[PDB]
Amino acid sequence: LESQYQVGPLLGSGGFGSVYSGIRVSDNLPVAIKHVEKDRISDWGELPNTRVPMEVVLLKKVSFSGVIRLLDWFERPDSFVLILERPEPVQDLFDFITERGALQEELARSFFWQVLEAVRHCHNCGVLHRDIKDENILIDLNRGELKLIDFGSGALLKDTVYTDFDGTRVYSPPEWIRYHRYHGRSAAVWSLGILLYDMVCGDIPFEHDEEIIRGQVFFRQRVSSECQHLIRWCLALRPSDRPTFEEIQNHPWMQDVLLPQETAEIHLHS
Ligand SMILES: Cn1c(-c2ccc(N3CCNCC3)cc2)cc2c(C#N)ccnc21
Repeated sequence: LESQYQVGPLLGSGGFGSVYSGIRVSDNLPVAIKHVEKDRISDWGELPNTRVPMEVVLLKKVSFSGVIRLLDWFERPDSFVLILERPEPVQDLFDFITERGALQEELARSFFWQVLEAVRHCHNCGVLHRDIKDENILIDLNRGELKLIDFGSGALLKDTVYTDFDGTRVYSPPEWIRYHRYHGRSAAVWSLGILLYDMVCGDIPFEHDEEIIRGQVFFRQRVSSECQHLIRWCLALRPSDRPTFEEIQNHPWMQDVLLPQETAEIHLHS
């Protein structure tokens, strides 16, 4: 039903589908209208009632402003339509880093803290995101709040071992590159290590499988000794040597984070 929603500009497209700017005309709330062709769907879950894309299962399990909320969804002959909340104004973290380069550690601390608190929510809901990166993080520029997006690559969190992966290869851990095996939490800490390096250096540290396997971090920007330690810790080659969400948020570099609105007034011109 596109009598219930008003379609706007095509915000973007790619491996996740095609997302449009939209408005729910009942109350004029800004929304996002995601389209997914059924033939391009990798993983199918099913609601407790019918066969849906696994993204719908995961979204309802985690649907809080750290994770984007799934509002409604429709089934078409050959596509699925998702209705997601849309902040206003927004800029995804990838564009934000492209325009401003390496971020101040106070800003990265706030951004990195919220993502930690955001994926902590996903795991508590039984959801593993499997594609943590700056492209999949939105910045609510008025409130200073980051929202996680794109659950089209995730899975139900499980304590056993994974053997499939349809996420971003430069963010995948070395155990996946060599053995095509990983555990969700430890692989998530690795990608969080890539994400933290990306924020403080302006670009990701690895581009080829050889560097992922070697696990040697070179810093191309001035980074505090504390932030380097936490980054290298998250990027430890053996998964069991990596920190836990608790060990990360107790780290010296993660102390005295700004509140989200504080972050917007100082760093986002709010
Ligand atoms: C999936 N998605 C994107 C989005 C995806 C990709 C891009 N970009 C691709 C990389 N180049 C910059 C543009 C920008 C926004 C925005 C949203 C929103 C919102 N509000 C809600 C749900 N889902 C979204």
